[PDB]
Formats: sequence, structure tokens, C-alpha cells
Amino acid sequence: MDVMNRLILAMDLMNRDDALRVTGEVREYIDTVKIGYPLVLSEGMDIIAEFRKRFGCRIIADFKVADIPETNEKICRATFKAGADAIIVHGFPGADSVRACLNVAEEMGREVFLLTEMSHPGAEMFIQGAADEIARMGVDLGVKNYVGPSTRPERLSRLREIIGQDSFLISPGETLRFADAIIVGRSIYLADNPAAAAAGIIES
Amino acid sequence: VMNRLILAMDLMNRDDALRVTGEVREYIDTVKIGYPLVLSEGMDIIAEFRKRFGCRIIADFKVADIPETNEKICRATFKAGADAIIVHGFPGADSVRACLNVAEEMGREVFLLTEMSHPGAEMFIQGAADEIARMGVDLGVKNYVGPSTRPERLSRLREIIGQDSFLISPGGDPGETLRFADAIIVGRSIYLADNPAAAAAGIIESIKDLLIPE
Ligand SMILES: Nc1ccn([C@@H]2O[C@H](COP(=O)(O)O)[C@@H](O)[C@H]2O)c(=O)n1
Ligand SMILES: Nc1ccn([C@@H]2O[C@H](COP(=O)(O)O)[C@@H](O)[C@H]2O)c(=O)n1
Repeated sequence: MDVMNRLILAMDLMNRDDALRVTGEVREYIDTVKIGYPLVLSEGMDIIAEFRKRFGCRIIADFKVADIPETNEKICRATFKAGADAIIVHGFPGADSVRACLNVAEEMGREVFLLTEMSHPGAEMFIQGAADEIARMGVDLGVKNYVGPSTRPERLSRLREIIGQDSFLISPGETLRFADAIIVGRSIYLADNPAAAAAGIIES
Repeated sequence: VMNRLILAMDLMNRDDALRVTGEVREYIDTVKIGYPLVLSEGMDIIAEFRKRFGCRIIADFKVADIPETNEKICRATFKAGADAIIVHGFPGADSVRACLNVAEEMGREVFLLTEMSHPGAEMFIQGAADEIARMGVDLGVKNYVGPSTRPERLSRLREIIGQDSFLISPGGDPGETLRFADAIIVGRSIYLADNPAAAAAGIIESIKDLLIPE
């Protein structure tokens, strides 16, 4: 439950070469990488084992699983079989959909992160209003890992009060007052010098 | 579209999926595929369905990310050959619009998922269903995918989206479903049948007897 330097690289690139280049350059500073469907749909799910075998990265699949229970189970099993250490799941489809993911994780010895809220434009339409109930639902389903919205620390304070001191929270300095790790993408992966960018961030 | 019947190819092994789809091709030309098959076999399987059978493919990916990422998922998906992609409306208007913009650029289609009917859907989705469908109408969404249960829910959805929108829904069927949906989605009853082709052929006959206007 410990992320190296409390810094997670959000690898949102879709090209294998740039993805691997950047990951290899920041491995002396970061050991946890979050990847999404753009990369895996473009390069194949086998890229996950590549990240792990090549660099020893812990991999969080940010797939925002949001289907019915039976399908969620299949997606999680396929993702864990490919090597993901954790998978991010939506809470809006309800408790049984989340439970299906948690069960595959228990069975396979992996982890599920519950997405409690989103902060992009439009998230205020339906997600914002359900966020507190979704976080509380997570606590009651035994969820121990949460992903918070890209927002000001004040709001993470509220989420932290709901999930408790023992849960693990990750979110896109002040943020680290409430989150266990911060997620950084572009400022690192588009940098001409990814290593220097990561090293600078860790300076805090 | 062909025969108002869409095949839900939910099997995870490449062999059976390709086999079954090929056997029913005479009656069905539109197939819906989800993440399990794609993540296990690769996105290349989409081009395979299209190149080999001339199938129209609907990627049931229920896209639910932020606008920028939704754009990339859609682009990756249409590039692989999908004719349309299913997108969640709960994340909001901007996330749905990002998908519509990529579909517009590439000449493809977006299907908005407005509600679900599985256990737990009542916690947050059910209460937002009508508002999400109306959001779709406001965004100019023209294709919708309905829930799997309760035809009383289809009549409501049809009422909100209007007669000019296209609606596909899982399954007194097929008659019951086609009273509101333009096409029915059928999976197990076809792909688990001993003679898939026979199952599809049968279903198509029933639909023929309905004499559905427009
Ligand atoms: N509006 C936004 C933008 C980005 N993010 C998250 O932050 C991560 C990294 O973002 P950056 O590339 O902008 O640093 C993304 O992968 C995404 O999960 C978010 O949660 N909301
Ligand atoms: N419980 C279920 C079962 C199936 N379905 C939908 O109906 C499609 C085909 O279902 P059948 O196999 O039951 O005909 C599935 O691919 C899925 O999208 C659902 O929404 N809820």
C-alpha cells in the first residue's frame, strides 16, 4: 500500500515507444503507473506485462469499469490476468457492480480503487450529487482504495473524513495533506526531460 | 439494421465468436461486441469481423471517462473498425459531446446509454434516466440503447427521444420490444443455440409477421 515517493505517473500516451521511454526514464523516482484504455486498446493488453517485466512498475488500470456485474467480472478477470495490480471502477452503476469487481480482486489477490467523483465539466450534472453516497457505499462494501477528483484540497478533506484514516486515497503539496499519493501526467510524460520533471515534483 | 436484429456476441473465445457470427450472417449483419472479447483477443478482432463478414460493429464499451480521454478511446475504437460506440451519459454533457465530436470527424456513430436495469441500477442510475435521455436530446444524440428489462421503460424512453431517434434494446418478444425499439439485441438465445442460424432465422420470421410501420 506504499507508492514510491507518493507520486503516480498517469501514462496517458497511446504510443508504446513514448510510453516505455518515459516510464523507463522516471523509474528511479516512480514505481506506480496508471494506464488507460487509449494505450491498451492501441497497443494491446500485453503491454501491461511489458511495463511490469521491463521496469517492475505496479500497474493501475484506469478503466472506469461501469457495466453490469457479470460483465464487470469478466473485464476485471481479463485485466488482472494481463498483470494489472489494481483496476479503477465507477460507483454510479451501484453496489452489485462494484462488488463483482471486488470479488475478482479478492479471488486473484489484486485491488480495486473506487472512483467517488469526477471534476471535469459536466460532472456537476449527475456525479457531483451522488459523490458522498458513492463514497459511503464504498466504505460499506469494504473498499479500501479510492481515487479522488482533480480538485482543491478542501474537498479531499471531506472525502477523507468519509473514508477514514486507514483507507488509501490517490488524486490528481496541499493535496498530499489528504491523499496518500498524487497523480501526475502531462507535466512528466510530455516533458523534454521526464526524469528532471519527476525529480522536481518529488522536491516537496 | 438488417432484419431489425442485432447479435450480442458476448462469448470470450475468438473461435466460437467468429464461428457463430459467420453462421448467422445471412440474417444478421450488425454485431455488438464488448470489452471482455476485445481485451482478451485484441482490438484487431473488430477489423476481423468487418473484413471477414462485412459486419457492422457496435463497440459496447460504455465509455465513461473525462472528455479528453473519451475522445482518445473513441478514436482508437473507430480506427480499429467499429461503426458505432456505446457511451454512458452519467458522466455528463461534455463527456458525451467529446464522443460525438470524434464520431462526427470520422463519420461514425455514438449510441447513448441512458439507463441500466441490473441489481443496483436503482441506487443512482434509475433516478437519473429521464434527465440523461433529455440531455442526449439536447446534445443532438440520435442513437440510443435501452435497458434490458421492463417494456414499460421503453415506452417512456421512446416518448423522450421522439420518433426520429434510433433505439436498440435487448429483449412476448420480439413483438413487445419492437413496439418501441427500432431493433432488438439478442445474445444467448442465438449464440448458445445448437443451430444459431436456425435461432436467428426463427426470430427474423416473427419480426416479419409484425408488419412494423416505418
Ligand atoms: N479534469 C481532469 C483532468 C485530468 N484528471 C486526472 O489526472 C490524470 C493526470 O492528469 P495530467 O496529465 O493533467 O497531470 C489523468 O490521467 C486523469 O485521471 C482528472 O481527474 N480530471
Ligand atoms: N442481465 C443482463 C443481461 C444481458 N443484457 C444485455 O443484453 C445483451 C444480450 O443479452 P442476452 O444474451 O440475454 O440476449 C447483452 O450483451 C447486454 O448488453 C443486460 O443489459 N442485462
